Amino acid sequence: RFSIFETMAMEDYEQVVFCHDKVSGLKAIIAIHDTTLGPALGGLRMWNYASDEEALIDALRLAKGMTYKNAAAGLNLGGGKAVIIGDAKTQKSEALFRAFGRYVQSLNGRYITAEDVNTTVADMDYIHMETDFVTGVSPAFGSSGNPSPVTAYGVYRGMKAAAKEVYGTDSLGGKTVAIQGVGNVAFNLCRHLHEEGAKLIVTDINQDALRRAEEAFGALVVGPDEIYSVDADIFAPCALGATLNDETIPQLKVKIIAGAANNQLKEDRHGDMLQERGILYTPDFVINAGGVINVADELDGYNRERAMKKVELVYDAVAKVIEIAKRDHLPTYRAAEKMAEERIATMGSARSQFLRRDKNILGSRG
Ligand SMILES: [Ca+2]
Ligand SMILES: [Ca+2]
Ligand SMILES: [Ca+2]
Ligand SMILES: [Ca+2]
Repeated sequence: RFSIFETMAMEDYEQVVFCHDKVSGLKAIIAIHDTTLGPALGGLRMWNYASDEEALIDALRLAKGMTYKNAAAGLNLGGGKAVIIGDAKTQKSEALFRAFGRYVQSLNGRYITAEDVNTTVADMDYIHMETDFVTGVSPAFGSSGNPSPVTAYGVYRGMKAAAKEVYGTDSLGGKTVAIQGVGNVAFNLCRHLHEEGAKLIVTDINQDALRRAEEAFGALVVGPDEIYSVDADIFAPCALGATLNDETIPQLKVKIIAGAANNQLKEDRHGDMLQERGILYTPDFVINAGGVINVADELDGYNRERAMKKVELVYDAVAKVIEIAKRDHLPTYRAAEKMAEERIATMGSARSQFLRRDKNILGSRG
């Protein structure tokens, strides 16, 4: 059934750009959903898609995702995402990333790219050779801009906010948090949680990762399949997405979900289930926004203190989604979508009077 244009119509996508270069064998999709708030910011992601169609669907899905992520995050950015089709192991060249960066320069700052999955500051520095519409590449972001602890602080602050609602106190003192995954971002969330005096049950597909964790925080290890059934107050999915589904959600003994993974929900039903089951689902794209807020900050000359003080406010953003769920009698995830759509609409109206020059987040556009 799937028709590029019927999807763009139904979902209201602005632009989808297909890019090819001969010598680099570049096949790239830049997807731009909504730019009401400003330039579309979204990671470049490289992957071995089975078909053109697989890649388009992923590009579109992830682009609309950034529209909500960025809008809710209070950022003056739209929803975009780019995607290269190929083997990240074998097909990265200079020409690949230069050619792509040229096609990013072609859109004259409607798309701003950054590192995502299977792409690195090294790749972005090739893009940077052709365009200034790339972020996470400056000396300031290079020196003291190491992103993991900032995403983590976002998630930490958002969890605090959720706890205030259900428990009546934002203290995570003597709370048990089930933590799926102990990657960089998770490891740093564990640190804030241990320092507040919280009990940590964890899992990971990696053994060295697990032992580093139990060594440093004294966390009880548990089997990948057990983590959902475990007896804890808060579940924190920080590994993969679609971890909240038909199979896992009935197991949950927790009162809050508050993790770092993108697209925790496998389907929207799973949002409404967590609802019926009386579990407060603190939505992905609100809580883990810290990552995008960090690169967005570079656009204005990077300052980690300012980034952290802006991410500190993920608490206030979560608390607003809760308020909106109660007030509009909606499930958390649909309240977060509303909050983002309310803001887009509001600023589309509040800035609809003529100025010879409107100020946007591109300082010196290049
Ligand atoms: Ca060419
Ligand atoms: Ca070719
Ligand atoms: Ca979404
Ligand atoms: Ca992220």
